[PDB]
Amino acid sequence: IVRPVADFSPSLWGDQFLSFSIKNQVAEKYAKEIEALKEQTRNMLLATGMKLADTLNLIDTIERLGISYHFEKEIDDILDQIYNQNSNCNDLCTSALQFRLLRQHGFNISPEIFSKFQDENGKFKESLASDVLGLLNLYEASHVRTHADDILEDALAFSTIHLESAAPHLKSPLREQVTHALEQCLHKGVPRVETRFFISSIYDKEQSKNNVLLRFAKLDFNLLQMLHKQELAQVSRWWKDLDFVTTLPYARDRVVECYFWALGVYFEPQYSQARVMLVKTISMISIVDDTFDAYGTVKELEAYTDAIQRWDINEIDRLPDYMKISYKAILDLYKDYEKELSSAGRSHIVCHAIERMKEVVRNYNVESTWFIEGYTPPVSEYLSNALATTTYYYLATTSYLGMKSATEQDFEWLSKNPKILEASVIICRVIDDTATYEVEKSRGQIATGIECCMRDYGISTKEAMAKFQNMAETAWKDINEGLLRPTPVSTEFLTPILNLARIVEVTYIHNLDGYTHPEKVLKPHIINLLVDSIKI
Repeated sequence: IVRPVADFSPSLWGDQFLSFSIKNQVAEKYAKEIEALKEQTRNMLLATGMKLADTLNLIDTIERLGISYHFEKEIDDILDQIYNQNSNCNDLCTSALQFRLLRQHGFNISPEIFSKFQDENGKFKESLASDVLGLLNLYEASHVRTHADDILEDALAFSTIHLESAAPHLKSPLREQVTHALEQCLHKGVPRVETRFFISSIYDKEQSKNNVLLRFAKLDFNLLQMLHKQELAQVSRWWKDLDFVTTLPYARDRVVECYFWALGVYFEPQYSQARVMLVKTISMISIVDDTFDAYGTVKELEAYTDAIQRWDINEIDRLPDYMKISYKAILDLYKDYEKELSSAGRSHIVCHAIERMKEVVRNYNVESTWFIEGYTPPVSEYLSNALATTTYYYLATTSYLGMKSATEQDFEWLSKNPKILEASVIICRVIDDTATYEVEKSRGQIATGIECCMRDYGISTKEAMAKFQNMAETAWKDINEGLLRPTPVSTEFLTPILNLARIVEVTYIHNLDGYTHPEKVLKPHIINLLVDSIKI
């Protein structure tokens, strides 16, 4: 057997994350000051007689500064009151911000709030075109629309064209905030990434910044970063001890990138265990993925797929030696998950992730079969297989494993492929397919999504691309509507799904697979989130 040649770039990180010793005196110092600042901030939010605009700005700032996770109850109580009083007497800036915060928190505020800013055709009054703050808030709000928000059909284009026009002559940091928003809207961005940017490049440079809030945001970011670096050191040591980098040299060595994904799914300290479980899973399926794509023969992959279905160490002897390595490691990892959840009496939910893994592997095999047969399925059949091969059902399921309050009922809801999860998977699928179409077209993969699309509908590459683009836009509307109250599960279990979609967007920004080629893509984020602390 002459396997394909190894074409993956090595880890760009070496061992710089392998060992990290937290400075306990610095951490304790930070935690102590944060305690005082957290109470001050709490009192800011509980203050009486605040104007609506000031209240919404306070909440937005605290959210963008990445410290809202300290104030879930307070922010929710305030937004609930605003939602209930339903005042409709403000400017575009405040109205657009009111609309976004409420929607993002699941309050289904009517889009009729925007009517006063439009004419009889539903077109935004082009006389708003010189209101940059209104436009910036309208722009950000345009990305939380649902299928019921056709009143906002023109909002993204209207705000984009006029913000683009105004941007070069804006003062700082507003110019930088606007230019950044045009590249990356807030609602679809990875929360820690947007927080790091907002703290350092924007709020730190605002003339009217609240100093207590800024100080709080920097200390809190840096203190959490310590925990993240601890988790990453731990996972790095775990990965190094597995030594796949030498014994499975064909596969991407990307544990840092895997960690970044887990950090994107949730950054809060209470999700420490959940992150570490998640990154190990992402790492392991990455090995599996590489095995199907760039190494294993038809026969071997058949064996591996069957072994995974049977999920039994007895099957290892049916596998080639190199496949024994990952198979044993996979089974061990899940026994470790079970053991790890034991004291909490939550070992019984691990099986949900296992079953999702089996689905990913089944469908990897189907993808391989289609490839060798030269099969080009219709889009519906293509998606019935290709959605799971994003691994996104599996990752969402995995993200719940270490979440202490995730119950069997939460997993059961997820098992039925709810709309919000389905949308996140579709977004992952269509963006990946869009990005990789030309690469894999030359690779000879006749069963790409775009190809299936062109042949199914009798359309051009450009039309197929656009149709895939529409599927992602539909899916983002489904995600937004899937966040609306009443939620089918606690919001806590929706945000990881939302965050998986956000990671896709960020990872394939500028149309390149960021995880396989982190250099341009993930590397800056990794440096910003896990290497450099925010300078105080």
